[PDB]
Amino acid sequence: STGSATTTPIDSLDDAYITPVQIGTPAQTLNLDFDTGSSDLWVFSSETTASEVDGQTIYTPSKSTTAKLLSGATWSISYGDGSSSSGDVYTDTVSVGGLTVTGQAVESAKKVSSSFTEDSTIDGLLGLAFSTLNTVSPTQQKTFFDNAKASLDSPVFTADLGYHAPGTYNFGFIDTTAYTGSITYTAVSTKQGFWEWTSTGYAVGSGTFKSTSIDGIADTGTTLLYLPATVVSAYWAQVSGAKSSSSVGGYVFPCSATLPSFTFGVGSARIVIPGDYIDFGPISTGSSSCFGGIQSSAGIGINIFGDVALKAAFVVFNGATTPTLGFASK
Ligand code: NA
Repeated sequence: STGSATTTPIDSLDDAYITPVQIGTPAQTLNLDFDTGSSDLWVFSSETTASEVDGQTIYTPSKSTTAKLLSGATWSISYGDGSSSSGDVYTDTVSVGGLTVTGQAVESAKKVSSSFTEDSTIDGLLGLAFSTLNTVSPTQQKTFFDNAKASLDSPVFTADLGYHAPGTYNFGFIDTTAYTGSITYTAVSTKQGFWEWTSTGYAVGSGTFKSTSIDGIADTGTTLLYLPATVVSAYWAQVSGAKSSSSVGGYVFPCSATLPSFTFGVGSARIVIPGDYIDFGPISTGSSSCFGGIQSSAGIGINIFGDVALKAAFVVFNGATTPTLGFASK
């Protein structure tokens, strides 16, 4: 089997991407944030505290003939940005882009933090990291990918995120029409439950490439590119008037600037992030200070190749016995 679904930015900055997911019988379609940095599939639901729902579409298990309470199971998650959610668990039929899993754990939120409530466009998350990070207790649950894997034509999914445009998540096949050149594969460590890999270095604009190992994760649920402070300082030093602002919480730059590209290495290959991809717009409405898309990972304890980096590539998440990542230009 295979599945193919379109993923659409939630706003004009590509802050996140939503993908429609069918849950239950008859189908209830929710728009979920597919997150390769976490391992819970959780949704706004009929159980969510009413004051914490503001425009999201909810899953109602009582209206699904295939829903079953997973008795005694609970979940609670805290993300890198400080947001959180928790609740109980149902199993139900979940379909993505025509690919169906029966008996998927659907984590129903009883509580969500303010950042979730305030985002009316995201109805929940579908985690695509390794199932060792799943938070369901007392019986850990599998991701949608881990449950689908054995049925897929190939044990892979691909992320093809768009810049200010829709993209695609595919399950079970490589679309050889979706990228240019060849896919360069690189080793993955699953020791922390992430798609963790080592970039071979970077360049700023037309500058020389610096060979240096940068360990980090491929995380579709993170908007920005988080790299070591040395690398980030080297990037923003090429932008006149850029500075790190403690008050704003990262590097800002004049909205009048033209940003340089940023290149990252994948083995001997190179992925070029155009400068435009690194502009996240005014810090507040009408400001001439703009927020940068490359930020320091110092204090986060890991480098994160989030959407700013991933949307410059066709990315293969190879879930074979020994997982690997693949990157292609596009
Ligand atoms: Na922000």
